[PDB]
Amino acid sequence: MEMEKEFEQIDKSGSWAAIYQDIRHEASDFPSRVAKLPKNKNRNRYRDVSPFDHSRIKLHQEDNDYINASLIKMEEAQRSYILTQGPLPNTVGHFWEMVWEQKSRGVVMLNRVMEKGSLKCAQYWPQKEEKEMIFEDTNLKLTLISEDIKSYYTVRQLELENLTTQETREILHFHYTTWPDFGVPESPASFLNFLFKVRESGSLSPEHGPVVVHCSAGIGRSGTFCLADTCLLLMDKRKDPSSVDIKKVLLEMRKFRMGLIQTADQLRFSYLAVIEGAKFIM
Ligand SMILES: O=C1O[C@H]2CN[C@@H]3CC[C@H]([C@H]2C3)N1Cc1ccccc1
Repeated sequence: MEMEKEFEQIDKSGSWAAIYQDIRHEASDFPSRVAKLPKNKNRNRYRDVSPFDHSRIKLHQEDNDYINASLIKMEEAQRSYILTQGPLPNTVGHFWEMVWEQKSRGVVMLNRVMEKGSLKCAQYWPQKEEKEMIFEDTNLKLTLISEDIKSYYTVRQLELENLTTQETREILHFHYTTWPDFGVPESPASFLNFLFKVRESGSLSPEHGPVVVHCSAGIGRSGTFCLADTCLLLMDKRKDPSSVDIKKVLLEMRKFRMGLIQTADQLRFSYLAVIEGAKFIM
């Protein structure tokens, strides 16, 4: 079926939970043996969210190459994404090592450091120009260059230096700051505006490594971001945009990381975002 009228048909019939449970039942199951090794316990935020072995990002280190991060490679859309958990106190150096080694231009953050009165990720970037951060375990330096605070999101320019080679690179930090502590946004308008700002920066384009996108677990809000982006790109590429099937795209993405889209409300919000976005594109 088309999307907008399939949408109204699920609303009128109140069957979002049944649709979402079908997706959970059909989703791929692949091994995640490296994630579960005892030496990696303090590298995982949640015991039930792990990268598959076949798609995990490897650190360029011989001691321990493990990070909780996955490469989502979308063949028809010609887009790739790295989805990862919010960094932990003992993985902030690994996180920036990955950004460096994978040649990423942009980092997309969809959570606040504290939500619901608890810490959802480490403070992993500097908040003042004159107070830079050094990660001694991976030999990197990170400096805040500029910050632009808007009503729904903040964009930061950062300098990442590999202290071993003295090479430097400019990284863009796109921080969506207004996702509610509970539920999903009422309108997709600010989320879509944010997606378009990430696109306009070049961070999603083939001349760079894959964008790094995270929330707390790296599957819910993060899944909504890449699902909406890929569906909108396919609607622009194909002769028949009504052929784009958001459930099929989501199942394709779940071949590369488990659990993408965590609730039926996130699934409905993803439909809403793609529907409204397709009208603005034209
Ligand atoms: O829904 C939108 O809100 C607009 C505000 N105005 C800009 C033009 C594109 C717009 C957004 C930025 N879109 C559609 C869209 C959004 C993301 C990706 C692909 C298409």
